[PDB]
Amino acid sequence: SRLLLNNGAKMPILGLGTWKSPPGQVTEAVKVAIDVGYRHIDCAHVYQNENEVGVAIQEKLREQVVKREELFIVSKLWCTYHEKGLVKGACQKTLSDLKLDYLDLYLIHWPTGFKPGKEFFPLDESGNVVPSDTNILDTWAAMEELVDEGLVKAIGISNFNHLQVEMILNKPGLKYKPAVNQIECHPYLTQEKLIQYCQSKGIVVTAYSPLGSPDRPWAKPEDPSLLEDPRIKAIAAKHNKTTAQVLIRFPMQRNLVVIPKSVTPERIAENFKVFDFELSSQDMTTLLSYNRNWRVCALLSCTSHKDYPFHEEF
Ligand SMILES: NC(=O)c1ccc[n+]([C@@H]2O[C@H](COP(=O)([O-])OP(=O)(O)OC[C@H]3O[C@@H](n4cnc5c(N)ncnc54)[C@H](OP(=O)(O)O)[C@@H]3O)[C@@H](O)[C@H]2O)c1
Ligand SMILES: CCCCCC(=O)O
Repeated sequence: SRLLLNNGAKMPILGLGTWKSPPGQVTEAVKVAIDVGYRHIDCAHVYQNENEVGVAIQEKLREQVVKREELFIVSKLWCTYHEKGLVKGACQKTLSDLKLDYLDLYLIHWPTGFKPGKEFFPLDESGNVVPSDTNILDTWAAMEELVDEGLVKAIGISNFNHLQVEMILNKPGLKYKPAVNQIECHPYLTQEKLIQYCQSKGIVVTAYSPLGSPDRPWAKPEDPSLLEDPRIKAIAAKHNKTTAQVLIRFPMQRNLVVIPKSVTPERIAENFKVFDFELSSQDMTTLLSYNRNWRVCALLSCTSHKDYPFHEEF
């Protein structure tokens, strides 16, 4: 039900994702999620909906449905806020929108730093992303002081390859180890190597886009669909479960935290009924063989950035 982090905290294995959840639909989505039993919400400043998520969290807290210590709220530091003096400000903005006084986990969204400004993806006269000269080590030192100031209980990373995680772990004077590395993971991108590396170092892995993210704005009609994969449909039918329930249970049995996104009440409910069954070792090994190394989030606009994470094997 919950995984132990290196800071002593317990992180709920199942969480509700909020990327692409419209401002006018997410408040109700989070309210239903909390009613259904979700105790973990994944957020980010760049999703442009934290205020509305915060409205839901505030209502359930006032209603006595849950107490703050029961919830595990996660947010992420965007690329345009990597410089030393901007990290605290970004964290505080997220805290005010969510209407909380601390986050359970704060992640560096991407290892790539962009030029500070109002645009999430700053462009030059040529049209490409403008990089910041900041590095991963300096941004990490700024995240560490957020822990020292009481703004966040744990800090982590997202979309960091193994060498980038290595840099943080080998940093002179390292005070706090990354608690979590949130990466893309599903049957078409199994990440066996990165997952084995992180887990050996005591870093919890959170699998995002577990259903293949069928609502990504860059979707194409010829792209493979996990939910419609006949091979996965067969495993689901063998268990009297839906394909989504199988795709959510899959990472859980690999000791990964999973965060499926949904704004639909019946689906939020369906995605929760994943604790009452088990996939056999055969089902697990079969699902792992479906790997194609297909990424939903490849951050293609930053392929030339000095800290682009996907050039290395893992
Ligand atoms: N750290 C990062 O860089 C990063 C990147 C990507 C995602 N994430 C996080 O991961 C979360 C989940 O990933 P994601 O949003 O990419 O997509 P996902 O969870 O893989 O898929 C979401 C899509 O699947 C649909 N869906 C949900 N449950 C379903 C069900 N039971 N049956 C059929 N369809 C279902 C949703 O539809 P409805 O909503 O219409 O129900 C939505 O269209 C994100 O919201 C975000 O919080 C993090
Ligand atoms: C700018 C849109 C960012 C959403 C994909 C992510 O979570 O990184």
